[PDB]
Amino acid sequence: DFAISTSFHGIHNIVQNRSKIRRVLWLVVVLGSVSLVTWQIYIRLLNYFTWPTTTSIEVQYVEKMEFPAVTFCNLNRFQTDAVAKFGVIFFLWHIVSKVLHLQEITANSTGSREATDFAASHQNFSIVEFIRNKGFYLNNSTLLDCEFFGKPCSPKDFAHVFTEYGNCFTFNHGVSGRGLSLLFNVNQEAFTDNPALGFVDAGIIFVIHSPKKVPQFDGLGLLSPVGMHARVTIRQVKTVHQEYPWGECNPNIKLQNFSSYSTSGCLKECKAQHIKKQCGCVPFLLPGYGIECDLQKYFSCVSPVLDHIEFKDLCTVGTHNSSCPVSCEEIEYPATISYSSFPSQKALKYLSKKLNQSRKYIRENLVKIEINYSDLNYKITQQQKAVSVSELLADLGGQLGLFCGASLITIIEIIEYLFTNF
Amino acid sequence: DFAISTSFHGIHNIVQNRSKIRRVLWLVVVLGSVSLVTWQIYIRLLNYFTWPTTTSIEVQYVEKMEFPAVTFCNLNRFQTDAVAKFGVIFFLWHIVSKVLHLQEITANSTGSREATDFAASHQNFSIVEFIRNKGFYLNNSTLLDCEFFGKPCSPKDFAHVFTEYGNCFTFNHGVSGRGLSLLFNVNQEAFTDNPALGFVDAGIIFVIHSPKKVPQFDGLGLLSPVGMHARVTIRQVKTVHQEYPWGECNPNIKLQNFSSYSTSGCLKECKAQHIKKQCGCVPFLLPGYGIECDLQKYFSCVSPVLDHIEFKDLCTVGTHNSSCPVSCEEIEYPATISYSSFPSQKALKYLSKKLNQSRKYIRENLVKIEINYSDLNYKITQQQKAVSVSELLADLGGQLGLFCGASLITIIEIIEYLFTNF
Amino acid sequence: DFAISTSFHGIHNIVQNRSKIRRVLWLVVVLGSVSLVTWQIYIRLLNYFTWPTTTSIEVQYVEKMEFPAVTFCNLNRFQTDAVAKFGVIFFLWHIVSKVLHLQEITANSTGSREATDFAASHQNFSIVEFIRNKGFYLNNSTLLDCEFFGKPCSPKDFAHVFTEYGNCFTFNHGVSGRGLSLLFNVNQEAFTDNPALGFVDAGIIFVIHSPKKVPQFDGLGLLSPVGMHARVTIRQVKTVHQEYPWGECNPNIKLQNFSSYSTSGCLKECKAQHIKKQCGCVPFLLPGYGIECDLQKYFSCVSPVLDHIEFKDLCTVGTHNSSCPVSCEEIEYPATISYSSFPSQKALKYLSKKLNQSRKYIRENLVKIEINYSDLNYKITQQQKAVSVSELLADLGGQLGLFCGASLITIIEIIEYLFTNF
Repeated sequence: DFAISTSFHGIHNIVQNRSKIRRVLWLVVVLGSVSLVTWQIYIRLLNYFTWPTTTSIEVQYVEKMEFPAVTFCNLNRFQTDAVAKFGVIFFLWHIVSKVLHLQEITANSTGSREATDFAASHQNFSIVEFIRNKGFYLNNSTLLDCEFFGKPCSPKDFAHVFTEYGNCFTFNHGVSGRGLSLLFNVNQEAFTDNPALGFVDAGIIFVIHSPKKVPQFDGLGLLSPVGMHARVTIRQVKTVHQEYPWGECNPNIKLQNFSSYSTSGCLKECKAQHIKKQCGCVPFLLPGYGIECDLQKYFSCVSPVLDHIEFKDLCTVGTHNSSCPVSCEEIEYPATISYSSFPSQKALKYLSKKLNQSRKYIRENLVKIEINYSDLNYKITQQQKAVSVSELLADLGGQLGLFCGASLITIIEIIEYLFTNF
Repeated sequence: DFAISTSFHGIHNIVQNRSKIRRVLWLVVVLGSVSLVTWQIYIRLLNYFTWPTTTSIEVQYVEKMEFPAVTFCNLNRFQTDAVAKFGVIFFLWHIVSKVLHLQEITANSTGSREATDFAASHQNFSIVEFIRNKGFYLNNSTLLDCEFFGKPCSPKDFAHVFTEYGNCFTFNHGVSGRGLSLLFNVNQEAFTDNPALGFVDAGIIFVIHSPKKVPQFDGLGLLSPVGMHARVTIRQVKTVHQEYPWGECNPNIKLQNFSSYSTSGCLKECKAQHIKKQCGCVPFLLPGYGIECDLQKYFSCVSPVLDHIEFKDLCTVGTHNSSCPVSCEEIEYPATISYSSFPSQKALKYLSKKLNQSRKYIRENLVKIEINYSDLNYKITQQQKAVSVSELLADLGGQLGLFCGASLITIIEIIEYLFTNF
Repeated sequence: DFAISTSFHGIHNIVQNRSKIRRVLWLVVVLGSVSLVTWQIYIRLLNYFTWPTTTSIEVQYVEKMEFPAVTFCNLNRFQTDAVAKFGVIFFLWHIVSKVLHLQEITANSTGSREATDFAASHQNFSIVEFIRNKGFYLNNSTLLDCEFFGKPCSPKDFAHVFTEYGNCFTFNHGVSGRGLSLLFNVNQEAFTDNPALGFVDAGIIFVIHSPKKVPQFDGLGLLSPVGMHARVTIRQVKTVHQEYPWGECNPNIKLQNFSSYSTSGCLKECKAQHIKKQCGCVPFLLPGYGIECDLQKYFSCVSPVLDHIEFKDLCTVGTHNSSCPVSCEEIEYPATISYSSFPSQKALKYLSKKLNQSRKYIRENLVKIEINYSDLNYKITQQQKAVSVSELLADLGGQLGLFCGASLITIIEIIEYLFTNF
C-alpha cells in the first residue's frame, strides 16, 4: 500500500518482496540508514547553531585615499614663566586631568595638601582659561615648517584640542610614499613641567586617528625625540564584525546625538553620565555632556566617584555584555618608525644662521616628523556568516537525500500514513 | 498517468488519492514547495555570481630560507669637494631625478634659472658620468665591516644601482636570529648636499626587496641614524590574489621581455613608453627602455610630459581597471627596528685608535645596521575561490532534492510531458 | 521489472516507453548523466583528500588580561674590575656560551690559544660561580625605578636567569594603555666587555615571552639605547594549527616531564640529549637535563659535537618531519617601539642632584623603558578543518541526487539486481 506509493527508499522492498530473507533484511537496512540520517542531521543542526564564521582578507593599493587625522602635543605642557611662581598648578592639573588618565592620586601628600588648601581659597580660579592661555601653542616660533602632499600648510590648519597633555592641535580635522611633513621647535627653554610627577622626557607625542574620533592619548600615543628625524609609514587596516550571535558587535547601541558609535566614545559618554549623577557638573575634558564643574568639586565630588566607578567596574568594555561593546567597524592605522640624525653637519650650520640660535639649541629643541602612506596602504578584514538559513537548507537536503532519498514531501506522506493508522 | 511515473513528489497523491480534501490539499503543498525551490535556487545562483572568496593563512618556521636583497644609499649624496664650486648640480639632479621622485619643481626660481642657463650652454655635460664618479661609493674607507651569516663579505659583493639618492649599492643581488650585519662610515666631512632643498638629515637609507625587483625608495625606504646600532627583524609575508572576477589580479598582462610582472615595474614601464612618445629619448633612471636623453631635453621635453601624465592620470594603479593592476603574488618584508647606543665608552676608545680618528668623529659618522630573520619568519595568505562549478552543483542538488526530491531527470520528464500536452 | 521498482531516474522510461526514439534516447541520457555523476563525485572526493582548511580571525579588547613575562640583560656583561686582570674570561665565556649562540669559533686564534692553555691548568675553575658573582645584577644602584600598573615593584620581583649575555632577570615570572615602567642605570663605568668580539653597543636588551617559556635572546631580543625613553606597545597574537594532515602540528610529541610543548623547548631538549651521549655531562645553559660539564670538556667534548650536530642537521625544525615540529598553539607578542629624549633639560638637573652624579653620567647611563598593552590587545587566528566526514557526506548527496536522484539505497538495489543476473 504505502510502500508502493511512498518515495522513502527501502520500504518498497519490504512489502513488494515477501521472501523471508529479503522481507526482513531490507527493513533492517531501512532502519539502519534512517537512524544514520537522524544522527547526521543532528550533527548538522547542532553545528549550525554554534554560529560559525569565516573571514576574508583584501589588500590593495589605493592611489587616492583619505589621509587620517593626526594630533600633536608637547611633552612639556606649561610655559616656564607662567608656572615658576605658581607651582601648585601641577597638582591641580593632575587632579583635574584624572578624568582622562585614571592613575590614582595619593591623599595626604605634600602636593595634594597644597592644592586642596588652594582650591578651598581660590574658588574663582578657572583651570580651563589658565591651561588654554598658559600652555603649548602652535605659532611661527613653534611650527617652523610644515607641508601636506607638497602643499605648504600653516598653523591655521590645526584645530585646538584639550588633553591630559594640555593644549593639543590636530591636523586634517573634520598616494604611496607621500603624506605629512613637519618641523617643530619644542623650545625647552620656554616650556617645562614637573619631573617629580614622572614627566622627564622631552619631544613630541602624537596619535593617528580617524577624523571622526576624538584622540585618546593615554599611554598609547607615539613618540618622537628631539634631534632626530622620524619617518612613519601608516597603513589603513579596517575590520568588520558580525552581530552578537556571530560576533561581539551590537549595532542597536548608539551614542548621544545619534553619533557614530565607537568603543572609546561609549566609555567617555558612560563616565560622563555617572559623574553628572553623583555631581551636578561634568568635567570640561568631557566636552558635550553638560556644564563645567568648579575647581573645588573636582576634589570633593568628581575624584571619589571616579575611584568608585573603577572599583565597581561600571564601565566594562569588549564583549557584548560590556557597557561599551566592540564597534561594528574598526579602523586602525598601524605604524612603523625609523630615525635619522636630523641636524646634519651641513644643515646644522645652515639652520643655526636661519633660526638665529646656537648649534646646541638646535640639537636639543627641533623635532622633525614625516608621516607617509606605504605602497600597500589598504587592508580589509571581514567576518562572514559562514552559513545562512539558505545554506543550511542545502546541507540537510544532501544528507536526507543521500541516505534515504527522502524529501519534505516524503515526511508529510509518512505523517498522513501514521494519522490514518491512528 | 505521469503522476504515477514522475519522481516529483506530491503529484502522485493528486491523482492517486481523489478525495476532495486530499486531492486539492496535496496540490497546494506541491505548489507551495515548488515556489520555495525557485526562491532558494535563485538565492543560491545569485550568491554564486557574486564571486565570493575565503582566505587561508599559514605561518611556519623555515630553517633554511632565501634572504632578500637590501640596497643602501647615503643620505648625503655628493662628494663635498666635487660640488663646492659646482653648486648648480643640486638643481640639475633635482630636474633629472624628477622621473623617480615626482615632487613638483617651481619655475622662475633662482635655482631653476641658473640650471636652465647652464644647460643651454653646457650641452656636452653628461649627468650620468658626473653622478657615477662624484657620488657615494662603497670602499674600505666607507664599509668598515660587513658579515653575512658569519661569513665576511666585501664591497665586491654589492651591485651598483642608480636612484634619486645617487649611487646606491644592493647586497645579495641576483635561519632564525641570523642575517646581515654592516658598519658604515658616512663620512660627513666628505659627503654633503643642499639643505635648502630639504636634505637635512644624516645617516643611511635602505629598502628590503625581492632580488627580482628594482628597489623603489621614494618616501618608503627605512632609515638608520649615525651613532646608533639598529637591529631589524624581518618576516616574509606572501599573498596570492585570484583573477579579476574573484580578485584584482590579471595574469594576462606581462612586462617587456616577458619579465615577471610587478606593480612597480608596470608603472616604470608605463612612464617610459609615454616619455619615448613625446620625446625621442628615455631618462637614464629608466634603464632598459631606450636611449638616454640629453641634458636640455630634460627641461624642454621630459619635464612637461611628467606633469601631463600626472595631470591626466595616465598611470593609474591598483584595481584591474588600472594600467598597472595588482600583481598575482605579492611578497612583502615587514620590519621592526630597535636601537642601541652604538659606540660604548669601552668601544668608543677602541675604535678611535683602530680607525685613527677622534671620538667626536666616531659618534657622528659611524652607522651600524643588523638585519635578521625572526623565528616565525614565514607567512602565506591565500585567496581561494570559495565555490567552483562543482561546489555549486552540490548546493543546487540539496535544495532541489530537499523540497521536492526532484532531479535533472525529473525536469526532463516534466518537459517531455508538457511537450506531449502541447 | 527493476525499472518500475528502482528509484534511479530515467531507467523507468527505457522499459515503460518502448518507442524506438524514446526507448533508445532515454537510456542515452541515463548513461550521459551517470558518467557525469562519477566525474563530479570523483572531483569531490579528490578535493576532500587534499585536506583543505580555512581560517578565522578574531580581534577584541580584553579589559583585564594576563601581562606577559619580560627578561632584561645588560649589553655589557662583566664587571669592569672583575675582568681587568682576567681578560681570558671573554674567550672562556664565548666557548662555554656556544650552546645558546651557535656562532662558530676560529681555532688557532690568539684568544682561543690562551683560553685552552688556561683550561688545561685551572681545572678547578667554576664558570657558573664566576659569571653569577661577577656579572650584571639588579640592585638599588642598578634599578633606579620600577612600577607595574601603578604599583611599585622591587628587585625581589625579578627572577634570575642565565643567558649568553650572562646574568639576566625576568619580571612577572611564573588594561589598555597600562603596563610595566622601568628605569635602569647601565653604569658603563662599572660594566664592560670585549669590543674585539663584537660587543660595541651599550644599552639594555630584553625579550617579551610567555611566562611558561624560557627566553631565547639570540639575535631576536629587542634593544633600548641609553639617554632615550622607549615606549613599547604589545599585542597578544595567538594562532592554532591543526594536526599533521591539515597542519604541521603533532600533539603526540611531548617534552621531558610531560611539560607543555614548544618549538624552542624541543630544540634545547634535542641538543641536550645529543651532548649527553657523546659527552657524559650537559652544559649548565641547558639546566634540567643532567650534570654540569667540566671546563675542559667544553673544549674537548662539547664544542666538536655542536659542530657535528649542525653539520649533519640533526635538529631540524618546522615541518612535521622536523625533530621539533611547530607547536599546536603559538603565542606571539608583536611590538612597536617609539623613542623620546629621556633626560629633559628640566629633568636632567633634577636627576643630577637626586642621583648625585654629573649630567654627563646621566645622559650616558640611564635607560628608561615602558611596556604597555595597546587598546586592541588581543587577536586569535584559528585553522579549521574546512570539511569533515559529515560535511563531505552532504556534498556527495547533492551531486548524486542532482544528476540521478539516486541514494545509497538505490545503489544496493542495483547491486542486488546485478547479483540476480549473475
